[PDB]
Amino acid sequence: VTLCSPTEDDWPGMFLLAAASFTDFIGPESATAWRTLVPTDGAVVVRDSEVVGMALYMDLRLTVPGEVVLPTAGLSFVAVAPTHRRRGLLRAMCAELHRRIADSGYPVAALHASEGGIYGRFGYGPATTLHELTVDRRFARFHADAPGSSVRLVRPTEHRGEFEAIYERWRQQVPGGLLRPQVLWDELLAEAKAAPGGDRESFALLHPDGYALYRVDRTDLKLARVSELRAVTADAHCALWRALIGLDSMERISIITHPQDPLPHLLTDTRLARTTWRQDGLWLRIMNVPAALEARGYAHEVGEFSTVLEVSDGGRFALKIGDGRARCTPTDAAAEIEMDRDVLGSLYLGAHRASTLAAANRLRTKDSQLLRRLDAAFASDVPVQTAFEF
Amino acid sequence: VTLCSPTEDDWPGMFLLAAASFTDFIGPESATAWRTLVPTDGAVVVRDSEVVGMALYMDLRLTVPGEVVLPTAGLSFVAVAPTHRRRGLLRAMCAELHRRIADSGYPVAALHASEGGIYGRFGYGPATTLHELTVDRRFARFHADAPGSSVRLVRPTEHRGEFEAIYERWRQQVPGGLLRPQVLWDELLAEAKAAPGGDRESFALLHPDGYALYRVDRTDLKLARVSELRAVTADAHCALWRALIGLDSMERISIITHPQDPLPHLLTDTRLARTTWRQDGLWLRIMNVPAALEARGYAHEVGEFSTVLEVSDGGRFALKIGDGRARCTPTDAAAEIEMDRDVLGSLYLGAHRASTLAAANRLRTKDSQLLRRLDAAFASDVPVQTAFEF
Amino acid sequence: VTLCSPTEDDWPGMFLLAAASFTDFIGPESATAWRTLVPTDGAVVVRDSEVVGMALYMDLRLTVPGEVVLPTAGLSFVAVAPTHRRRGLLRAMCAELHRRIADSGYPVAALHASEGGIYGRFGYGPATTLHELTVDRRFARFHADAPGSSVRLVRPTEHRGEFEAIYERWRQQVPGGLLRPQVLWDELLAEAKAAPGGDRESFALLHPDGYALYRVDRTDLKLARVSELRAVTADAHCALWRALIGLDSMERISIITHPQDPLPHLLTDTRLARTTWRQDGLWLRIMNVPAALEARGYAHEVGEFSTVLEVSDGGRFALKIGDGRARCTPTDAAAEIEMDRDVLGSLYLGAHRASTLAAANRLRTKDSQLLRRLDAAFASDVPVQTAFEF
Amino acid sequence: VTLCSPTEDDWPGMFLLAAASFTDFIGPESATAWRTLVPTDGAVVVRDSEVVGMALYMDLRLTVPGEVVLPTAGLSFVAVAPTHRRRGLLRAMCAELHRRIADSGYPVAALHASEGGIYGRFGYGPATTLHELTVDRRFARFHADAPGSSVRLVRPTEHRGEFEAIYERWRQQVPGGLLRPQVLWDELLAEAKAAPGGDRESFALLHPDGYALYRVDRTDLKLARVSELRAVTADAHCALWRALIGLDSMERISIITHPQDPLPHLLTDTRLARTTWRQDGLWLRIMNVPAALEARGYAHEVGEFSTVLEVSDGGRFALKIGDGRARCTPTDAAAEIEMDRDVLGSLYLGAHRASTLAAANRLRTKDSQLLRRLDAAFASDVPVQTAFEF
Amino acid sequence: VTLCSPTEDDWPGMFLLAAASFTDFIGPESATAWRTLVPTDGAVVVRDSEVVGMALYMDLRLTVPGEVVLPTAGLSFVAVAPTHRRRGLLRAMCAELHRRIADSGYPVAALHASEGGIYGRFGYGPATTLHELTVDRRFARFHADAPGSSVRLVRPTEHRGEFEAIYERWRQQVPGGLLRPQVLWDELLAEAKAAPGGDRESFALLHPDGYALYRVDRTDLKLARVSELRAVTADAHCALWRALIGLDSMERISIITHPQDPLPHLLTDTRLARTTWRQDGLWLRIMNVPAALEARGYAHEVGEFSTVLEVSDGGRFALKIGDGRARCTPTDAAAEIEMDRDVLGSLYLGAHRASTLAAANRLRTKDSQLLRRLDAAFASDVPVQTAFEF
Ligand SMILES: Fc1cccc(N/N=C/c2ccc(Cl)cc2)c1
Ligand SMILES: Fc1cccc(N/N=C/c2ccc(Cl)cc2)c1
Ligand SMILES: Fc1cccc(N/N=C/c2ccc(Cl)cc2)c1
Ligand SMILES: Fc1cccc(N/N=C/c2ccc(Cl)cc2)c1
Ligand SMILES: Fc1cccc(N/N=C/c2ccc(Cl)cc2)c1
Repeated sequence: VTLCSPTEDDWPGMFLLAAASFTDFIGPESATAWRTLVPTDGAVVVRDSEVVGMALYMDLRLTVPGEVVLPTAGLSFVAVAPTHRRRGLLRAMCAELHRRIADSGYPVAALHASEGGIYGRFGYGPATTLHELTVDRRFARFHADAPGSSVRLVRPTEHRGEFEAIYERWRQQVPGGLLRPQVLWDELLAEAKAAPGGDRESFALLHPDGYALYRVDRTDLKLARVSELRAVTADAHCALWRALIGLDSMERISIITHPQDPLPHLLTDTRLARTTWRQDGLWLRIMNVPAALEARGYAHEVGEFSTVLEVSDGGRFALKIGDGRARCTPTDAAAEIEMDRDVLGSLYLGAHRASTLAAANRLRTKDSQLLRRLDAAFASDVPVQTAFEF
Repeated sequence: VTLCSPTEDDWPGMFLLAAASFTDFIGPESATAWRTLVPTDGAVVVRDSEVVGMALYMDLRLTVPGEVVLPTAGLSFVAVAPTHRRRGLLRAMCAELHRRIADSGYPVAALHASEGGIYGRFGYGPATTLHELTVDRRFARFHADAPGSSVRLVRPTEHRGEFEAIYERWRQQVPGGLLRPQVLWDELLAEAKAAPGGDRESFALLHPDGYALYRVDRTDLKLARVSELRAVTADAHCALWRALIGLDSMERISIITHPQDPLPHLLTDTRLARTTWRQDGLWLRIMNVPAALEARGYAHEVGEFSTVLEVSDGGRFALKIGDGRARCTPTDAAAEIEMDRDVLGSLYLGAHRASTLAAANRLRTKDSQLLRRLDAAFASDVPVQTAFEF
Repeated sequence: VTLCSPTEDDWPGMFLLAAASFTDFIGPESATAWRTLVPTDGAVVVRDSEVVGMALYMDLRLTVPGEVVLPTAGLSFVAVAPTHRRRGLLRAMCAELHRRIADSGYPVAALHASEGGIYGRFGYGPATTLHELTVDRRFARFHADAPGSSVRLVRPTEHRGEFEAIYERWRQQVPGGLLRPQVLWDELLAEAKAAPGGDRESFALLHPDGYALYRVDRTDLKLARVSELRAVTADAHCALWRALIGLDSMERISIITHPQDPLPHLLTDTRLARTTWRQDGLWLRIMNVPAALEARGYAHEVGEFSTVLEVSDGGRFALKIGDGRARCTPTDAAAEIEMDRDVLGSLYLGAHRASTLAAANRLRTKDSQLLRRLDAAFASDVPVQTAFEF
Repeated sequence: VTLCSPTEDDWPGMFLLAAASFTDFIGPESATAWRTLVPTDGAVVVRDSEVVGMALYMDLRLTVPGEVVLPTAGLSFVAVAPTHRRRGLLRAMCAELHRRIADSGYPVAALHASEGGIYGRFGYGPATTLHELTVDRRFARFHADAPGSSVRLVRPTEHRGEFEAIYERWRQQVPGGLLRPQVLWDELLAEAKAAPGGDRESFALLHPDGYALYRVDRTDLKLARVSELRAVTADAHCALWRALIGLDSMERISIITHPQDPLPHLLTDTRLARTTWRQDGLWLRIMNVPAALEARGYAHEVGEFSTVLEVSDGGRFALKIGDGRARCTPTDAAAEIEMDRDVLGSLYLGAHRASTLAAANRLRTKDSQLLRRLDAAFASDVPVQTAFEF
Repeated sequence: VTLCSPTEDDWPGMFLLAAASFTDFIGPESATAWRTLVPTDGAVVVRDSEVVGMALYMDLRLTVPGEVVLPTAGLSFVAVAPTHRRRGLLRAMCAELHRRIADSGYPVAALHASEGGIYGRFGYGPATTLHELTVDRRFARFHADAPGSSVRLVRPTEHRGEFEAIYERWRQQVPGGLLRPQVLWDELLAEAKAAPGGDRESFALLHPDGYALYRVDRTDLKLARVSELRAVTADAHCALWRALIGLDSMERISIITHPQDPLPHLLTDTRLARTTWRQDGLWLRIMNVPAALEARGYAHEVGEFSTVLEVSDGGRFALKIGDGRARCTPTDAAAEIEMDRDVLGSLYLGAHRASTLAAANRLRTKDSQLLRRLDAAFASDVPVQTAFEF
């Protein structure tokens, strides 16, 4: 077995392994669109002859707290043949790509995890939380205090520009926001079309400062699934939910959102917005600890403090945080905080509290005051969301 | 119809309405135990003759942030006869009890809500969050970093003192903690016994600094239900979960816990701790805004700030927060923050962020800096939990 | 094998066959109560030694159209041992009991059928229709036109006399009404008590002119099952349904009622009263055609007409109907209407239209005018209901 | 918002609202076929610009008791945008169409209801009853008395003329019968073809005097669904059911039929024809009370009687019924019967008994004899059925 | 009704009856491929005009114990119109085909049974056993002793020759093996392609001495269905299962195999290979008892013995078995063993033990030693499998 950058002659074998490995395989045509986001030397294959291993990264732009956009290496299309399990092919491919990603100058790498138990050992920590809400809309009444017709029912393919403009503003402002390039808008509006023996037609609700794409479930005809809701203002978010609660032929609206979604609070009965499902969203590997920690903004509310952070096999740093900025410098001084790289990725967008990871002993300190200060500093003012799966 | 304090001759009619209104009716004997927690003039009945309305409060002790214990009026046994719906009996009973609770000097009232849509209009806001985790324990492996035999499998009825001592420490420290009096320990250890055609026998796992009570589900014989886990140290919490993952005849362990429960982080696969259910726990009505706001501790990390808070039909106050303390004084100055009483109850233990209620417009301010400061000040260092249903 | 009246020494063997044959076996004690309704020579057993066959009838009083009460032989406790199937024991027992019932002077016999395919060949026709309604009471609003507190939530065991008085009036007026004797009231109010690992406690709703007994389902705790609703006036029927829709802790009320139950029409949305189940109720065998046909009242609206009815192996009769009365005399004149005895039982209480049985060719005539006249004459002004299972 | 007759430029916006409002949207092509049944000025739209409201009626021919065919306005394609709920758009569209329908000279309007709670307030009463029977055909044996090869298994597209001739006879004779025009036969035989990832191929059973179209369920491969069975004679109805019980690879045959369907009576076990579902079918609004009441035949069996009927905000009439005919004349005399327009629609085809609506107080009289006379007069000799959904 | 060989003008009517009779109808095109396996005079139709009955046989080659290949008449496409049940059409068609099959010189006929109760009376006995195993592959670990990359994940359409070569070796050696002709390979690799709204794409696992075709289930996306696994060596069978347990995105692998499949024994936990389903596979009718009994090999382990076998209405034979060969000669001597033809078919491939059929009295002897000798002689060294459905 040998690991190397694939040739144009290797892609047919990679599409075969993809088809066999991913039930949601977008297909060779759709796969060729995403491929435009893979840089030269962004892919590795293992050959036995035939492709038994593959992995690649895409050039992404990720918004982190303080509205800072980081170049981000998005790992995807990671697959080992069922014939070559337990031969260390994933370890070899991840090591080679991480070397390339580091050398290329990416401060962070990211992925969506097929299973929860794989990526921790390679330094990835779950950094966003997906939260399905199901609304029994038959009972939903808006609170007297709820804002709000500004919303239009439209065909998605006829309003691409308005969606792109809204999404662009949304992402420049929401931790977890990813730049969505033209090819991914092409793929999005193609999935909006009804499929024979497949998904039903998608509709859009369009506000000047928000949109929702939804479709009726293929099997449950009383369930509407919101595939995407992007609102830049509270007014837009409320107006869009008023329109969705107005789908009078539906019993239930389901959406995959984030834990801080205000929808429950718009209703007289908060319990009507049931949390039916929760899962890790985006995973982060901090490739360069000082660059990552210096790049993001921190809470202005916490006062200036200094400490020494050790990342296991990742460096030891003098960390000074004040005025919502951090300085992270090399030091041999005694560490006051110790954690694995994955734990740092989990703190980085503010989705997990340092005191919660401390309680599990994923994060060790002898100063409870230092823990409270970390919790407060790494908190995100704007709640962290999940842009789109890759 | 007339509203008045019940006589000993009214309780038989109240037990009848209870039996008809609550499927989980503890029964007259168990009801007589809880009754020892109802003060003189703690109960109202509506008579037509027969009892068609009832409501009472219990004398409770609730822990709020900064380990402060407030006398708390716990509303319970609230029932209107199915024959007397839509006649304003709940409004009349709640008004009479609130008058008594206020006059008696309780700064806060609390309840568990049979439905999510009733209690908001009477000034109650959901203040804690219940979070069911289900662990597929067949796959659960502890992380290298997880602490840890210190734990003993014991019969609950033979270790009441150790449970009472652990629970007492736990509650003096956890926002949401309630003093559990002797009669409620009597009722707890009676529900620990197996019932003919009912619940199976309960076992306990006992650590010096923690316990878990669990029982196999009556129908699903591969499901263990943890009725209660109280751990005062992280070591205890980990040691108890090691023992529960050691129930090798079970497929699944389920527990009703809080959103900050560190269990997911103790495992190599965080996803094995699935969130199967989420709901409002304790509801709070702030009876006296200045007394409540001055009583709790605030985050030391936020710097001193001053604002003017208006509660709708509940006063306007000069609110100064610094050194983790608040001063709340009467003022006629322009309000910078406005909200209904229920919203204040929802912020009070730190389970809901002011910026999330602001996004739903349940909380109005024109200062984004003031919002960030409120979020940070009302945050609880120790995560808010739910002691026990009443 | 021999067929004979059982001895007191045969009843232990009959209780064994009962226990093995009927999963709902009331038990020997409850069986001894019903036994007080079996006349001397009301029972047959088949012995091989051991009881392998049994059948009995009870002395009942059945209300038929025109508020006429007929002495009725109620067949019950009919069982053949699983060891003696396909040996003609049911045919032999039914023949012997029918001989006794005829000789004793009963104009009609009745039963509830364990299966739909057995009793037709012995001359029994399904004569009432059970109709389960399930109400999603969360959506139920009463119509502006609906009548209507007159209703009290009460303990069943404390209001036996009021229930007995209401039921007695109800039955003297409703085709299908049965006299309920004291022993069956004893058994009814014993099933009202909660059972360990069994049914939950029963409540009653009591109006001067109606009652409902209901209990929450043992498994579905959001379902209330109405075991019995007897209303003598429309006001009572509406008032009782207002109270049942007021069970605010329930999602669904289910009742076994009749097809003409006005409940759907009391609601703004008739569709909320879903028909979840339909089945044959009481079966009738007309033992004496002339006595049965002369005993019941007929519709005053149909004008006087005469015809010749032949029952297959049951006689031929000159049938004259006018002024809501019939004269049925022996004749050898050509038959204008022909049908089997079971078909007559199915027409007798007015639950099945002659034109519907004609369409299936269970009833043969060459006169369409005669068919319309039969339909109209045998119609019941008061809708036919089902009193209680025996 | 403005209400007006749509332009050819408004139909694209109407198809969008249709697609979003009706999951069963036939599609623009199929929608263009039905459109040939909409008269000039048969449609209204509400514009904000974009279509947010629409409603139309089709020119139909409805058979009522006495084989009388009424011109009927069939409301369909009624939709309000989810963005414009609770703005009175349905009330405004229904008022405008009713004005047009009345002025145009239609004595009655009709619809199929998406929900049971909408159309009562606009004067529509449910007038037919859908009744699903499911037969476990493995146990089904025909009764000795059942009639009856006359039936051929055929391809539907090769026998359109025979189906059209049978349906035409059926409808000229069955209350609820609708003329089915050529475009609806085009649409019917297009739904008979198998769809990729959709419905399976349809077969027909053809008798000289009846047909059945059936198809195996897409998911349950042991269930046959009869989409349509039209039989003009009892022989045809029996012969077709013999053939359907002969589908030996099926466990269950399901059909949507009417409550008087004789199928149960053709079997030795009536219980094998289970009622699995019941719902309102066609709804009627009597546009002109005297014209409607004079147009239908009445039962010859009831003797001549006279009364005064008041319809709430719909007139008061001297109503004389005799010789199966009615005369309905204006009067200011005291009303003996009072009811809302919807109630009249529910009585009109004979599916609901006046005494049942009286019991719910939807229909008020102080004469019980008058009630019995109404019940008997409005009864339909031929049972009321449901032709096809529009 | 008349029975005769179909004309080219009868096949359209046969495709109609096929479509109506078989939900799995391959379709006219696929049906035309299989048709190439039907000899001249291999088909009968019954005409009323229209086809109401059909049946045909295909020329097959069946492997029986001792690696002997018998010409085999494979009955298929057997259908009676639902309009012509209970008229003896199946009896008439089976009698005509059996006459032709016998005259043509086939020693055995075979079929797959749509139901278990039809074919016994026509002399067919179930001769193979289908056994579904479902593996929870998340827990599956191979035993230290298990053999074993030799296996390649490949596209089925690119490796037809290798599959054909492996299948050919497999079938020349496995009792139940059928020659698979080119047209059936054409049909197999066409079902390997993904279908719109139908089955997902098929993958293959290819070893020098084995293959598996599998596809993910259309509904359960965590279930892989192995459509076919053919392994000529134990190494191949183990290597293929190692690869299938390596489908890490699946929870469950299901396969239809035989009762002696060694898979359970390859795992440390035999219980992980759950038997979820069992059914009769191939049915045999011995057309010529002496030819069939002399053709197969017998166990060398049993010593030479002689007996007299009577088949009910099928002959009496002197049966001598020794050196794994049988001589079967006509005799009028007293029968020592008696059985129906179907029972012989059930013994013939060694799937059913003579002592088990004796215990049910399907096989009568007064010699227990003779029974043990039959059991041992008819046993198959190589376990009997099921090639493919026809
Ligand atoms: F050839 C390439 C290059 C990059 C990514 C891919 N795969 N596409 C990724 C992806 C992941 C999840 C979804 Cl929902 C949809 C798409 C293929
Ligand atoms: F008479 C009284 C006085 C106070 C409370 C009560 N009811 N008990 C409350 C309660 C609530 C929930 C549970 Cl799980 C268990 C118990 C009855
Ligand atoms: F010994 C006897 C004499 C008469 C009837 C019986 N059985 N009781 C009948 C019965 C039938 C149905 C129900 Cl729900 C409840 C009870 C036993
Ligand atoms: F443009 C128009 C004009 C008239 C009716 C329609 N919609 N078609 C009605 C309809 C209703 C139910 C079914 Cl199953 C099938 C079809 C569209
Ligand atoms: F015209 C003919 C001639 C012979 C057989 C057939 N039918 N094909 C048989 C068959 C049986 C089962 C399956 Cl899975 C697949 C196919 C049609």
